[PDB]
Amino acid sequence: MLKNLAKLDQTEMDKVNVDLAAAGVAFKERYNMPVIAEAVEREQPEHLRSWFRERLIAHRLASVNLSRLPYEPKLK
Repeated sequence: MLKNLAKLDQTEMDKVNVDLAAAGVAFKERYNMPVIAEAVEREQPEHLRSWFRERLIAHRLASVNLSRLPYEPKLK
């Protein structure tokens, strides 16, 4: 009548990709992780935030380490 397999769970396909990129460290300690990555996942992986909440990441973006958009003087 109005149904079909696959309700909605493809977003992971894009996450399963970046999943190899970062593990949720460089992104943002999140919980103030030490100079380790195996602890970032063992504790609380950032990605998991979207990899798990993918259902509706919402907000998005963070910037904790990278840090962009300085305070240039502009205008010579």
